[PDB]
Amino acid sequence: SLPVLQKESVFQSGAHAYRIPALLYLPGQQSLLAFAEQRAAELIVLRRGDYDAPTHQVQWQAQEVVAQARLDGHRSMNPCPLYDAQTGTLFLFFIAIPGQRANVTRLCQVTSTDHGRTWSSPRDLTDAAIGPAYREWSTFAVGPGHCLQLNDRARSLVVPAYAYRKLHPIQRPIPSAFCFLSHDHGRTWARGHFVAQDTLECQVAEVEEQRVVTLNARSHLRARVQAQSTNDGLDFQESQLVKKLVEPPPQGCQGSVISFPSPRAQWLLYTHPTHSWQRADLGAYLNPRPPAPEAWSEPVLLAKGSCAYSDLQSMGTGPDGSPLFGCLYEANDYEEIVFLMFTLKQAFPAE
Ligand SMILES: CC(=O)N[C@H]1[C@H](OC[C@H](O)CO)OC(C(=O)O)=C[C@@H]1O
Repeated sequence: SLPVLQKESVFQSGAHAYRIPALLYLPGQQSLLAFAEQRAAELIVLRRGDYDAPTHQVQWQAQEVVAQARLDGHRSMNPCPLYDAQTGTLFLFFIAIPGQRANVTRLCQVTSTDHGRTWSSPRDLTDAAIGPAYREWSTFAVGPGHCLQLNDRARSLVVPAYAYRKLHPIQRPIPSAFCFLSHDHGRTWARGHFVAQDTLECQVAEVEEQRVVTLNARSHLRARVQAQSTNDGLDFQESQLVKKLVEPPPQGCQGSVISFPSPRAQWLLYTHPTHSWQRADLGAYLNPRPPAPEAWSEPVLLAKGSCAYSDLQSMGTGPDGSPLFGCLYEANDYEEIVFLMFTLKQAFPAE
């Protein structure tokens, strides 16, 4: 497999089990925040990591529970972090469900002004963000994984998500991805329009001039579903299967996507299991002509063996001068969450 700068297990089964990773890079801090669900999802835990380039290593600090990220009598899950470059405020969106076909799922948000050391009490955004549609869903979720902040005038916040809709009384709820939008730095929220039928966990990234929001979602088909928004996430008109991006047997697996400075304005990177018959062999895919579906490359092998959920983060310029990437993924039959750090040069030397 591909040689990288670092490969370290940052979460592993012990008194508890860990799943559903989310990674967040803090530019001016040369630091990363690794989030995960702590299952008996009971709570959300976090680990802070400081990146030292000279040693090509991130040093991770002790694991700590995000105390405020919970609603009394509910389980917290799907950590979705975001760093506001405008205010220097950290956001952590998550889902809260009763300790135990009516919708009882809640959308929550906690914030930190000291880079994740301490958090505010949670804000239940459910009613104001979803409105009437709430009763038309069996449940919903955000992410999991890092969110997006657009470089539009308002520096809008974009939270990838999906909802199980009760479209027909005799049919089971059908999932459709969409984005929650805020144009006032998280004070108020709006529900964006749904992308095609049968789309689940997704992530968004912004490319390029025309501003385009690309959405990459998990589907129940043999390939990923990709959608494009030309109006900052409100509408995802274009939508199609991406045959080159395979989805494993059961009902696919969650994957991650980010944008990053092109060596030549931006390219896309995507990670997801590459075996067509199982969740194994984490692969990295490059799209040098985003968001063109046929431009997705062949996958490069990042990790052999059992691999599931993942999350990416652009970490700036790497030691070899090329784009540096951080990746957090579930491995070994969910026995752990591994942190992988590598550059574009290491993974796609021909590009
Ligand atoms: C909120 C929640 O339970 N998330 C689940 C997610 O659910 C997908 C879909 O909703 C199923 O119908 O899938 C998986 C999974 O390993 O496949 C792990 C997450 O923890």
